[PDB]
Amino acid sequence: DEFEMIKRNTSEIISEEELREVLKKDEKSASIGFEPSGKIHLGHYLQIKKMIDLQNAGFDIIIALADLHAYELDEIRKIGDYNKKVFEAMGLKAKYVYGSLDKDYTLNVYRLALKTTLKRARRSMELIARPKVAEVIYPIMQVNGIHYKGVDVAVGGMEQRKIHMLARELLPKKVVCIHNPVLTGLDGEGKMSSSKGNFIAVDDSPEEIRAKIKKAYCPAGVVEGNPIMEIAKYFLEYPLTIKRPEKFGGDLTVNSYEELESLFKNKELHPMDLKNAVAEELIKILEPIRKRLL
Amino acid sequence: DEFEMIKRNTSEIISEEELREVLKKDEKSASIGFEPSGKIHLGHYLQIKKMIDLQNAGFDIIIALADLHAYELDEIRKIGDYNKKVFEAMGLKAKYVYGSLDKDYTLNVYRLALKTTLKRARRSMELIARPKVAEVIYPIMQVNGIHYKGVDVAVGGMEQRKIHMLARELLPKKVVCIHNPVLTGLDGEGKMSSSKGNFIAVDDSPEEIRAKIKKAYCPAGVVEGNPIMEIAKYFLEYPLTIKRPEKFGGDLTVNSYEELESLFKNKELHPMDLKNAVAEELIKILEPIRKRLL
Repeated sequence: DEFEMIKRNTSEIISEEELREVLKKDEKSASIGFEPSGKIHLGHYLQIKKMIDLQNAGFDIIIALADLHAYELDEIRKIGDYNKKVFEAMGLKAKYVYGSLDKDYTLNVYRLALKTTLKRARRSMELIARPKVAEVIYPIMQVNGIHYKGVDVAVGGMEQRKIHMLARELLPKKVVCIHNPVLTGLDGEGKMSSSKGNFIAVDDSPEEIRAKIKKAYCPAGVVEGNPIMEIAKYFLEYPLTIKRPEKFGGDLTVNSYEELESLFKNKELHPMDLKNAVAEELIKILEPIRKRLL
Repeated sequence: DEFEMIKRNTSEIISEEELREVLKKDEKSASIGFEPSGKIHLGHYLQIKKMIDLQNAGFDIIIALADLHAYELDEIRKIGDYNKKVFEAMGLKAKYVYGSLDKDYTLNVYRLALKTTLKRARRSMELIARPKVAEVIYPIMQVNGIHYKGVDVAVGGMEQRKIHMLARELLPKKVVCIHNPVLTGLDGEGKMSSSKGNFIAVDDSPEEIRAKIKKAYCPAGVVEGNPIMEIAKYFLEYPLTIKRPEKFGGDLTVNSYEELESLFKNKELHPMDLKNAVAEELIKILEPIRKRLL
């Protein structure tokens, strides 16, 4: 089912019913924005896979390259083109836009500012709510950068939701907003970030994938905040066979993450064995993508 | 003396001391911004006269035509060039600049906004300081639109004083600010306004100038908020001969406005005589300008 395919593994969909109605149009666009990253990791990949879900539903995909660090990009500029290679290599075909800031720019920005109120604008800020005028204007500038220029759907992590909630109030365009979960990093602290070695870059070698996974936070029986279980949920295909030592009961067949979840919850699956599986499966899954470097 | 000629009839000079230093420079420029106006009246003329004072001291004069009603392209630009002909007719030859909206534009505002704070921004507002986000951003946008791009001196009315003092806090280069008084309108309420019949337009006919001055607010003995006294101060030459019937004391010669101020304040000069002198002198003064109509 196309709707269910889009919903699978999302945190929320503003206007579910709205999304359905969007699906009926022949021509339909989705955007997502990524701040360019020196490394593309599983966090990025989780999103692209969602864009790919939409692509498969006949969405025209738009990827906005987000430099709002305009406060150099002769340097940022093809970290962008590189990311582009990676998204192409993950099998995503889309049209690219970047920060550019044409003449009509300040006009609509101010028009949005006419509508938002200081109380409203403050609600919209991240948690260093506490003030410079830049901090109050910024979110309206972010709302403007949303590629709503004819898109029916906008996608992003749950961390963007405050802004997304604003954009829905402010835009002449009612846009469906789609949130992906955020991956926990390997060390079990915050979100997967290309810092703390808690990331898996989609281009890591087998040796490295194994190494990083071996060190990762994975408490036995525990599923919340378990990054190895997250990787299992978001990336792997089922049924899945887990190879194991005889002292731990030999090969184990899971037909779904739900079946796997209970098996770990009851400590029928040890972390050592779960990590070993996720490593090998992940390797197989990134390997075709990694191979798109001649 | 160059400094004293500049100071004459100004309400204030930020850094009288700083202005002295500027006068010593070999090359110096000065700007003013005007909202394009259908009618050019004595309020405009008072400023233009002050720019001419600066021009005579070896300043290059720059006039910015200020369209910040961008929230049309066509209507605004030509009302401007008609104004331009009027300033030329007043004997001002200057360099003109118009509202644009650059690539660098929003970048420059935001740097300003970074530095400005909510409380400060509020202080700078008209007193519907009391709120949409546009209200808070507006001041920074005005600041940016002070063409300070390389001027030593900026000029404007006292109504602009809140923003000019903010601009002094915020701009990278300290610009000297010079403020001209606000002319009271003919009916004696607010500033001279091209409406309510309380203006004298630079191209008004003798009969019209006479009519408007005849009905103008001028209580005997009273100097504050007396628009007729103001016109006498800012526009007339002394010694000034006031024509009168012999029955009303005959012709009268006043050597300075101060002498004239005391004459009126002690009711030794009648309003009806004062209006007639201001009207008749004003006509002689404006006639050459009026006639520069192609």
